Amino acid sequence: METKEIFDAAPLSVSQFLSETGQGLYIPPYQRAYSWELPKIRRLLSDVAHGLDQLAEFEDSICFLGTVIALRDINYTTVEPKYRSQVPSKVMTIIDGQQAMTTLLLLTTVLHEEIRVRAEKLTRDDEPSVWCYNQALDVTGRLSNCFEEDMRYGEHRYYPRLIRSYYDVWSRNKGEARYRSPIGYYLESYGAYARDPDAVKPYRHVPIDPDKTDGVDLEAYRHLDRMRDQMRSMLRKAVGAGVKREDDIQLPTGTDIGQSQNLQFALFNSEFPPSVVEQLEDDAKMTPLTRLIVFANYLLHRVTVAVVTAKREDYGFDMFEALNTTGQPLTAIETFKPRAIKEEGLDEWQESESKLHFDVVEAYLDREGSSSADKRQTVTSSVLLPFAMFQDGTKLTKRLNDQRRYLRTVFDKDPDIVARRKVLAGLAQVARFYEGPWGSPTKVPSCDDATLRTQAGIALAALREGGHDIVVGLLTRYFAAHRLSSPETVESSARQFLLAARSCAAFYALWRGSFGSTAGIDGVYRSLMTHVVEEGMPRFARFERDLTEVPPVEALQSYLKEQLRSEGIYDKQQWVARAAMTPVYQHSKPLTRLLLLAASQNSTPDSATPGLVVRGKSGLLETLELERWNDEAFATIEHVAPQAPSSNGSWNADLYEDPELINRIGNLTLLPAVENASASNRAWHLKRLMFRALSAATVEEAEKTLADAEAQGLRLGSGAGEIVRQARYLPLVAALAQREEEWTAEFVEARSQRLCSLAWDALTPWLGFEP
Amino acid sequence: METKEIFDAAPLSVSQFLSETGQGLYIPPYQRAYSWELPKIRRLLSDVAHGLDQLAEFEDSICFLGTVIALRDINYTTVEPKYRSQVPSKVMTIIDGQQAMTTLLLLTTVLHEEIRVRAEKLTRDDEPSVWCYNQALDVTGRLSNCFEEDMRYGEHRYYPRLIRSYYDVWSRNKGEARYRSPIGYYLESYGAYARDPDAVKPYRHVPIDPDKTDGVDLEAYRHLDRMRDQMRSMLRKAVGAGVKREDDIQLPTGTDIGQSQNLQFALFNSEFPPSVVEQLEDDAKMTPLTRLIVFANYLLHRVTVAVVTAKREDYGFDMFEALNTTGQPLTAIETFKPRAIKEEGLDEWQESESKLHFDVVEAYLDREGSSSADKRQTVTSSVLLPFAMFQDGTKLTKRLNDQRRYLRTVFDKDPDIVARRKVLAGLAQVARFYEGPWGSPTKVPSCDDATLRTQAGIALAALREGGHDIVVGLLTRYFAAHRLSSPETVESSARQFLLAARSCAAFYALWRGSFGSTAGIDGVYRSLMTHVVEEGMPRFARFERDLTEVPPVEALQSYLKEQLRSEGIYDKQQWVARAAMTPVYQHSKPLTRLLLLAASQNSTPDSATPGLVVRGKSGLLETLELERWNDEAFATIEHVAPQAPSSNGSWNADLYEDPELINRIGNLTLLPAVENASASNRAWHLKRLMFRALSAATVEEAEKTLADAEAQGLRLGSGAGEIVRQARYLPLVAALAQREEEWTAEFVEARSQRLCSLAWDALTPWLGFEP
Amino acid sequence: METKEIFDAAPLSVSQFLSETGQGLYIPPYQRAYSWELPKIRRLLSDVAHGLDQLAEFEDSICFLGTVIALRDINYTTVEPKYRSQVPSKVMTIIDGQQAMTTLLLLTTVLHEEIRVRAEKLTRDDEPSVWCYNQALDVTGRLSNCFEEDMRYGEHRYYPRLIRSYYDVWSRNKGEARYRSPIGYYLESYGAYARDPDAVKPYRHVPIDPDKTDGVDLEAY
Repeated sequence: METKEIFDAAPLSVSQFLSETGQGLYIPPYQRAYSWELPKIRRLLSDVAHGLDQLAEFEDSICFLGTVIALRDINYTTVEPKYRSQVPSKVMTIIDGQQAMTTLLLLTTVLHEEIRVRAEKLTRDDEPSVWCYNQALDVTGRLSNCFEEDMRYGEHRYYPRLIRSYYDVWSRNKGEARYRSPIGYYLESYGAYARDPDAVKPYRHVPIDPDKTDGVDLEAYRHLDRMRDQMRSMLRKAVGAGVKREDDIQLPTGTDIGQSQNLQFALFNSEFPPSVVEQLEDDAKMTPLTRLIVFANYLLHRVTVAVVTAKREDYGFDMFEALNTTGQPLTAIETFKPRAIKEEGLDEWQESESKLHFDVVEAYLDREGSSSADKRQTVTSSVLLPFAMFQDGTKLTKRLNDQRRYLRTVFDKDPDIVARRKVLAGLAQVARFYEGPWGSPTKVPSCDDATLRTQAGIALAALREGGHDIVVGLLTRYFAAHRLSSPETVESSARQFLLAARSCAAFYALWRGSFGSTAGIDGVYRSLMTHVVEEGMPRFARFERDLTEVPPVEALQSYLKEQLRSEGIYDKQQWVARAAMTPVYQHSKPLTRLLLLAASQNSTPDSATPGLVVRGKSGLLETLELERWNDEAFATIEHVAPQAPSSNGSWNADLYEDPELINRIGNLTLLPAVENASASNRAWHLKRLMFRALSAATVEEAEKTLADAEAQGLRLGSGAGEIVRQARYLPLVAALAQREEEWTAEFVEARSQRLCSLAWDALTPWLGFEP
Repeated sequence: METKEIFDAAPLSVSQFLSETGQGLYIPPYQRAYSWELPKIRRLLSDVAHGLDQLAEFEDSICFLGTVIALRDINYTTVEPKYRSQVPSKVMTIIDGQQAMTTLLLLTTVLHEEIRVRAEKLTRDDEPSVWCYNQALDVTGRLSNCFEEDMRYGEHRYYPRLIRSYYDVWSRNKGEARYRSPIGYYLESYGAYARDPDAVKPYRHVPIDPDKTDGVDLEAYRHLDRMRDQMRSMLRKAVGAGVKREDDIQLPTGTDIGQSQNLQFALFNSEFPPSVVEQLEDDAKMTPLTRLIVFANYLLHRVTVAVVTAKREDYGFDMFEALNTTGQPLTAIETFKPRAIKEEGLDEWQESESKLHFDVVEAYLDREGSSSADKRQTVTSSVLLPFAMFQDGTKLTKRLNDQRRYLRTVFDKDPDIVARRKVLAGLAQVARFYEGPWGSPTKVPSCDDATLRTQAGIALAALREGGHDIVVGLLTRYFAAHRLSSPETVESSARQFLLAARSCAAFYALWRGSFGSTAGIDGVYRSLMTHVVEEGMPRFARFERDLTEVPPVEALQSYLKEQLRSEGIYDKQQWVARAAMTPVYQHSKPLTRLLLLAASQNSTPDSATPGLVVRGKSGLLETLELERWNDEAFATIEHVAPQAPSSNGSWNADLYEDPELINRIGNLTLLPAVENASASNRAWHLKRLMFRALSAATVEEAEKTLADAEAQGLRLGSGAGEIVRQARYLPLVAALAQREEEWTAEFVEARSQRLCSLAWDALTPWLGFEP
Repeated sequence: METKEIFDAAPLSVSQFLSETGQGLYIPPYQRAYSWELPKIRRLLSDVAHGLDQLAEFEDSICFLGTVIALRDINYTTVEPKYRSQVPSKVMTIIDGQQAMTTLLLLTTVLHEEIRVRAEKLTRDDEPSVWCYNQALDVTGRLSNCFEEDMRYGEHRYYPRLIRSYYDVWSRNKGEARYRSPIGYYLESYGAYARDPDAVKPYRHVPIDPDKTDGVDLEAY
């Protein structure tokens, strides 16, 4: 008695864990039911998908999957409704991980379904096609004995794994056998479906309680069933179409597989026959299935869980406790500091560039982290992905090992010094960038061009609010060059940077203006940072090379435009066509602010059409100024027609057959003061008056219309907010007080058309338009 | 590649982990410095001490200590400034647990220190004495080769364990060996002290940097040095004096050890010689040693750490991550539901007494827990310690295994059912007490005596604020009988209960009033729930028995009084002597509220001495009503003489010779409206005026004195808060406005004396005083 | 119960085998006496010498020594006249191999003797010579904790390894400790010589029965 067993750990692939010939995984009777909301599931699939994708590169990288701590219940004292007659020969009552475990088994069930049915759609006379048929069969069987295990006799001849006590008893005889838990039921019913002779139809599922089983919540069954089916969908959508939405689950492609030898050996113990690397090179009708098979094999043999087996139940609990108190793993920066202490040069570094740089990074991390520990890591990620754009041009992930690995890779490229401490200077400049124009954008840099300063200042403050960190690469890349240049070429830098800022705002506004989403833009900027620019002169995002240098000022503009062609559309007609019909308030409200501010650039109320607006005053009151983003003069996105009219205060239902109408530009303006809090809103008459208040060019009409609207009750809430003697010029709201008629739907169409045309006119000079 | 090592875990006693003959534990160069603040150290020691204490009971209970994950650095690739000639033959660069480890080594250092020098004070001529010296010798050496290790030649012939990289190189040669980290330095110098012949003094310690080593913080050495010396002091204060403060670290006593066969077998592989159990039974100069020796021997052989070993470093980090994802260990109530599902009677329970009870308990936990997870266990403790008082009479600890154990122990005594499901009715009733009079005390029970209701209501609302949960047993015990009674004996029950509440408030009011602390009270109430009361009629806290029955109504009072004797003092004279001189505001502020509301019970401003108060109005305005605790009429504790007077606003330093003066009754009253928030305070004149304001019995003295004090400025902060036409009677503030003279210390003593006498008068009838 | 331990095998070097911080190797009482006539000893030594010679060439070649099968006597049911007060904490009654083990301990004893005494003839002032003294020192001790083990108090403070039942009781106390078997007595006496200060004379050996011990044959001795 000292280590007298107590406990017992080993690593196992999901295949060797799940498919052990005489085993049952048993959910003991104090566990909650299945929880994991889909986000955890997606992190799950995407971790294994990343492990596999990184297996092509690193031939030994093994991906982990957590721990399961379980009781090797030897005298079956924990299987609480049991038929000892024939309980399985090794039951493992699962103390923790039982959730991950449930998820896994289901994942196998979906993988089995797909690989089977896609494998039957296979033309078995192609030589490669038959290979892919054979290989599918293989994985099919190997997923088969992964979730069920063939006891040899009886009805209910097959046992699941995972079971829950109380609902579900393992047995193979004809009475007496239940599988009524969510996971128990699911595994039974899938398993029986798989054994349908004459099957090959995809899996339906007939959820339970034909008239019974309220020993669980009925809500639990709903959840588990839904989880399984949504992984089924996730995976299905991961090899199929081309919509390729940002998350999804990226597993390597037909060409990827086809050309990675190491992936081939480590998952099929052999090199592919050449006819298959050919058929794969261009997906060719069998590659979705083959991608599903590669992913399935990786899941079997290369995702490994840590299995901790105690012999007594109480030791198991004490173990659970002892492993819940296990320290605070460190950011990839911390675990990487050594590897540059150990290049400067020996250990004698304290007045040595890298220290300074690192001190910078470290300052930022302690400043903006500190508060907790995963806040510290969320900050380290914020300074690490933009850098991965910057000093290399690759999309870094939010998983620890990746930040560790990429940082190793990049630091150990230019194996010298002066080069390596430039690599560190990158990170430093990035943290300082986040301190300058992103803390309070008003610093930007210096330079004259006093319109440029507050114009790129609006660009930044709008890029910050509402995501678009994909840009923080580029801009830091440029923000670097303003501090790295022969004291003469400060002013050149200051301009390039400022223009870049402005151009990235515009392309932001356009790209999300027309489409509904950050659709490609991240990947488009990624291509921008990799693509060859002007023969061999440079590369877009400082890539080795030399920090000060590269690219120019403007190759951004032309490339971004060249892409605004393609699947972008950039003719004001085509563009305003797309953008007039996209709910901008539904997306980012800061996008809609930028767009409204760009559509009211030195603008004036239109007379020919009452309620539109037109330009032409060169410098009336130019709004694309950072002092006017924050300008809480006019700083509220007010819908003309409200989103909520639950009993219809009146209004025109023209506007609501299509619920995206209420959310286009033509339905919004920038209203000072009140939103929906102090004094605001009503139905389109009180709204007309409210706009009519804020538009008068004399107080011998401001006081007058303040009183005009107090009859119906303009002083709503008390006695009107900051509403007595308001000056202030608001061109959109003017020609909105000038429209009587009514709030027709056609009018929002023409209005959003008008505003988009104006904003496009106002901004497209920011990419310097001629394409 | 499937289990290709990846990792490799085992359990080891701290002795087998630390003192393996060729091993060196290495703190790699990215670990933080030594963190562990003293709360965590105290948890560590009490964890092991609890382990020992529970080994006496259960001869097999093995105690854990967490995990250490380390890289078995095989080619010394992580020993970052090294001399391979003689790096140790196995290094274990610790990826996680290194802080746990640092503490562990320090602990061995102190246990070795104490056992060394105390064993020298042994008269070795005495048989038991020599057994003890020998036993000391054994553990001494076995701790020694625990922290350092004998390489066999050269200066620096001895190697530490734990080392930190960069600072510290293991070697044995004469230049070249450094141990300059905090721990490196500590283990070196401590061991050097241990190897001093002609020593046997206790260890002084000379912290580092005779003029150097400023690659670290200088605070690092400070924290660690201090932490060691305080584990030293902790243990010293665990076997030495008799102060026995609430925390300390409880390890078993000479007799405890002396009589537990299992403790001796399991730590000394043999039964003690009887001459030793004899000398031990009554400490006798040698028992502190043997308690320290037994503590160290349990630490050595029965604390077991989980050791996880990777061969690659990145496998180590990925493992660490995979173990930071380790579930949410469950409340002892969850893990106990099964074992009462399986006595009711079989699995057919859904309409079967116990279900009811659990539903109660579960509901309460789900209601007020919920929000988080450690809130859920905190709430499960709040219902389990008082339950442990009710159905048994024991102090449960807040630790998981103890709750599990006690729940199993208690539930399985009377092995029947109706005995057991009564045991469960216990828990349910504790939850319901938490739902009746503790959620809002205004429920109380039914009954007439409508004065009992608000009197016991202030009792409860006063016991709740300011801790004093030790009572929750008793009262629940009673609250059950009010809900379980032959429909006639409801009003009897209802009365017992209400009076019970009052009594506990009174005893509470008294006990912390006279003492400075809840010194005995916990033990006193535990004594009551165990003490035999009236032969074999019942037992004070339902102990098996039968829920409705027991105890009486009033044995509470008699026992509480009988103990108010002993080390209590209860003669009005003696009690006011103690209580006049205990700064009650320093202790629990609800204690001062209870005392002032009892001291102003229909109280009247005293004329004979300007500023005291005297009683006698039987029903003037009686304050001991739950309606008057919340009564934010008079609900602000105002010090007459302020706690803040850093430069003396003027005031009298007579009161500040003793910092406990400012916080006695005689400097406090109950003030309405403002504390120090709206309009408040100043120097003793303005304070006089403020008291004179609220005491006006006419409006033509209310307004007149409102303006009087605005001359000096009563409207402080803006213009006097809720201060215009205030009726409201506060007898204390009048005779505080009736003292001119000055605010002397002699007067504060007299005033606190008077108030204390009065409150004692008001309350001691709540225990039905005659003793 | 299918592999429920039954058995348990591993390789260990003679160092990590012999010098386990808390182990005692016990010759159970049905084993014959020490037999190995000198040719078997000579093979033992030439095997270890050959393995070492073949280590220069093949940097990985590891040399074996046969097998020991032993019972991890956990409740000390086989240590036949025992003082449980202080039996070693882990005994291993050798079921097979006890003769190879007898030889091995004897081998360490003579290697310790030679390296010790030749290292004292070292002029400790010569760089290599001091390199070589230290190195002797290292090995010397690392062979000591190989054959005996320092329980930490009493007379008969040191425990052998290997012991035979009936003859020989591990204890560290002053009555009550016997070592009278051939090997028990040898390792005891050798250990004593080793720990002699002021020695560094080669080992004589003053064999048993100052008047006693015909509980074995005297020929075995």
